[PDB]
Amino acid sequence: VAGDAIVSFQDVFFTTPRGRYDIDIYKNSIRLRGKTYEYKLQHRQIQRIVSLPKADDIHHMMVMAIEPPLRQGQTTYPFLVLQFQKDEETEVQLNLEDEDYEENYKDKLKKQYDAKTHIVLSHVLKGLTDRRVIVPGEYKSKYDQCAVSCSFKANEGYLYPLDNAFFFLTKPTLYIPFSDVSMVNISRRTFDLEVVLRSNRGSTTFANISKEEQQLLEQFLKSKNLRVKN
Ligand SMILES: [Cl-]
Ligand SMILES: [Cl-]
Ligand SMILES: [Cl-]
Ligand SMILES: [Cl-]
Repeated sequence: VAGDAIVSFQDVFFTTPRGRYDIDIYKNSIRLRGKTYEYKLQHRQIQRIVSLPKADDIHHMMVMAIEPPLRQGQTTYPFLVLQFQKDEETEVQLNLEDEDYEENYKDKLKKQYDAKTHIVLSHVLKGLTDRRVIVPGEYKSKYDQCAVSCSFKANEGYLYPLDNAFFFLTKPTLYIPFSDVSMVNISRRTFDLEVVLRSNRGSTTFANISKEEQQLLEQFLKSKNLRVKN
């Protein structure tokens, strides 16, 4: 039961971990309730929240970085990836007493929402967890996209140059803050982008990015104060 939750999002599709979960949100925790696994995640465990559209024009994604990572049986998840039909909507009233709403939440939550599901979820997460929801910034690829196709290790994905980070989706998911970057290395009709980390923590290469995309990537990263050698 979840009668005690402030608000629940029922039957949400997560692509990682793969399955459908209810998301019961409380003042200091979220309970993820699946068919096989249930997990109580502290708000403190949520390091980052990213909301972005899929290349689809059908789906919207939300991504939560989790530390310590979520567990199901033996196996460990540093990122939760949730997926929504971009047009589905949610109408919901928060289960908060009026005085409790007024004392603690009047400036960061509404009592009633009626909006796209991912937008309601963003707002409730912001208000309850006090985290920023990161959205795609000024970067816009040669063909007016938020991201470029490439691979990390063998793994085909998309790299989003966000305003303050590199973000790779979806297998595996990686988030590298710019404040963790020592420098970038562009080597060669595709190119490889090496993100060298500070504190001798190594480097992460995003391989086989279209060459057409090099110049705008280079300029955006330099405008963000990163050392870009090519
Ligand atoms: Cl769905
Ligand atoms: Cl379920
Ligand atoms: Cl709680
Ligand atoms: Cl809103």
